[PDB]
This record gives sequence, structure tokens and C-alpha cells, in this order.
Amino acid sequence: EDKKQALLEAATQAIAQSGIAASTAVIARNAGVAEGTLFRYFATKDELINTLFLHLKQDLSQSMIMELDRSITDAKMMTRFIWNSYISWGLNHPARHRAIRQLAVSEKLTKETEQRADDMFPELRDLSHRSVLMVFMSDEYRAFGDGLFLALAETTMDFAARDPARAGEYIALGFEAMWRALTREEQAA
Amino acid sequence: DKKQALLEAATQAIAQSGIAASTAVIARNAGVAEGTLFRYFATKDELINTLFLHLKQDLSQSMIMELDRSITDAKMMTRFIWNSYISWGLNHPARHRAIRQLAVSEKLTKETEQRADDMFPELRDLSHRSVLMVFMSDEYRAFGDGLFLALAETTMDFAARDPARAGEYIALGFEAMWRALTREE
Repeated sequence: EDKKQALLEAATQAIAQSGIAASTAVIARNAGVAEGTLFRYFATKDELINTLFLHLKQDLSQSMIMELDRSITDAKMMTRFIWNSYISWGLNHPARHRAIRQLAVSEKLTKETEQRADDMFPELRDLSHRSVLMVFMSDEYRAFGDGLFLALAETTMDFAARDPARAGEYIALGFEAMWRALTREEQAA
Repeated sequence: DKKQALLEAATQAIAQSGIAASTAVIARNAGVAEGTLFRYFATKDELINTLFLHLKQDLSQSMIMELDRSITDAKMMTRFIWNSYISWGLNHPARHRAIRQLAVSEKLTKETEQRADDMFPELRDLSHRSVLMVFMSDEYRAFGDGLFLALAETTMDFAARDPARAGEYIALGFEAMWRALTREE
């Protein structure tokens, strides 16, 4: 498994730098195993993509479970906790964030992986904290939704990293911006 | 002109590698050694600012073309503005990527910021009206633009990857940016 894990870390780095296009040969060389070993563990580029999205999401969920709390809590409290966890994770593990973002907006994630990934987070039970637009987006435009979220989260991380004196402000502003985006609803004449 | 070839090469270089892009290759790909480039622009900072302005002027041209002024809803106006911006980015990806890098650089003089405000006065007024104050402030204007350009680039990337649904992506992205960034009732 030692070998498989080194491969996952190498794929993370490769995709972080070059996206889904990253070569299987380069991943294997940067693991220090020939490309055949790689295709033994993962039988396809797709199977690897999916396994890596899940491995990375598990890593995220691990960093959170330390401070995980009960569902009877404000949806904004829970969502801010998730967002702060994510930002901390991306700052500590930039390649992990970059890779996972690439994976998320790939059109390559099986529904099985999507269900496993929902089930890493009991928290993804919307309970209409979301607006009507975004519940509609979750059905029809889920990748675009995640894309937008990760865009806001990455902008947050980049500014925090560039100017940590203001990190908390940025994390706050970014959070509110995504929260309004996710939660604010139509106001009519 | 020669200057224009330099600016277009600088756009391409920054689109690819950000502000770090070397003056040497910008000059090389313009077809001139570095001294010529430094003749036209005496600093990287001066070049950064001059290019931000050249690019914003291009954007402002492409937007002001399509504007009709009978419209007065601020969400209507901003939605058309965003359609124009998304169009420009789709048509000129290097120009968008570069302008985004330049915008969130901490390298833009206040003179450059006001000249660029004054390319589209109507958009600056639109923005003081509609945008939250934090994202408009002196201290967090850059973060606001960062968020905006993030959403705009995600919109562009999805539209480009899947043009059959481009309008859907442009609409949704707009709403997301609007709700995120703008003051409420």
C-alpha cells in the first residue's frame, strides 16, 4: 500500500500542476515505479481520477472530524465550520486543493463516487438552507456549482497566503460571499 | 506599432505565468531585445499598469458597444455588463487571464485605478450603488475583484468547455456573483 500511497501523492502533485491531462507515465516516474505498476493499481485514468477525488475528500474529512459537532446547530454555523476547515486544508496542502478542484470539475466522476463523497459529509443535507436556484443547481449543474464554490475558496486562500495579517478577514469575507451566493433568495416586486 | 507587439506579448506571457513573467521573453516574443521593451516601459510596474489600462480599454470598448441606456434596473445593467465581460473573456482568453493577474497584483497605482474607473464611469456608479461596502472599500476592493474574476473565469471555462449550455452557465454565474457581492433590499 506504501507504493499505492506514493502514487496517489504523485498523481495529486501532477494533476495539481497539469490537470486531468497529466501523464500516467510522469505520475509513475515521480512515484518511482514504472507506468505498468500504476495501471495495475488503477485500471484507468478515470478509475484513478475517481479514487483520488475520494482519497482527497477523505483527507479533508479527516482534518475536520477533530472538531465535528452535532447536526442540531445553525446551518450557517455548520457551513462556516466546513468552509474554514476547507480553507485551512488548502493552505496547508495546496496541491491537494488544486488537484481536487481539477477532479471536481472533471466530467469524470462516477455517480458511485458522488454518493460516497456525499456520505463522507452528513452535512451535505441541504434542508433548504440553500436558495431555490442552488437546489436546482445541485440537480442540473452540480459541477458548475462546485466550480464556483472552489473559485471563491481559492481566491480566499490566495489572498490569505499573500497577506496572512488579514487572513481571518478574507476567510470571513469569502465565507459571507459564498454564503449569500448559496442562501440568498429571489426578492420580487 | 512596435509598442503594441510588446503589449500583446506581455499579455500572453502574463496570461501564462502571471506578474513574474520575465521582461526577457516578452521582448523576445515581441521580436526585440530587452532594452527596447525597457525603452517603451521603464519598469515592470509601469508596464503592468500600462497593460492593465490597454486591456481595460479593450474591454470597455467591447462593452460600451452593446449598451443601451433606456435600461435602469441595476441588476439588468450589471447582467448585461457581465454578459459583455464573459463574451470578451471567451473571445480573448489571454486578455482576460492577464487582466485578472494584473488586477489582483498589488502593483496598480491609484492613478491607474482612477483612469480605469474613468473608462466606464457608468459602471463605477453602478458599482457604488449596488455592491456591498466591504467589496468596494479601499482595503478590500482587490478581494472583491478577485472574487468577481474568479466567478467570471469559472463561468468562462464552463461555457467554453460546453458551449451548448454557455448561456445557462453565464446566467447562473451571474446570479451567483450578484447575490455574493451586492447589497440587498
